[PDB]
Amino acid sequence: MSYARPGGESIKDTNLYVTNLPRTITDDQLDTIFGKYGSIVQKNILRDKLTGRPRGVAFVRYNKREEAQEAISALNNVIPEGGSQPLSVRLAEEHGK
Repeated sequence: MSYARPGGESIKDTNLYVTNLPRTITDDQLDTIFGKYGSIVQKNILRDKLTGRPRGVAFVRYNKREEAQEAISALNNVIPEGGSQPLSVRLAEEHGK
């Protein structure tokens, strides 16, 4: 059915769309939660209350396909067990760092 998504390759373009992510943290904060796999070439947040385009979801960075895999586990739920709403990690089908 589906065996992992992102693959592997020097910093190219493999960011992942994190779904379900309230603004309880800061964009620069998601960096501290990572600081272990890659150097996250980005980190943003997208809301859908005045455009109707997205669906309450942020966008984590993971250029190197391999690094994106990290976000899969490492970023999956980028909050210490205690709510904070986790993010659904997965390489989106758009490619754009």
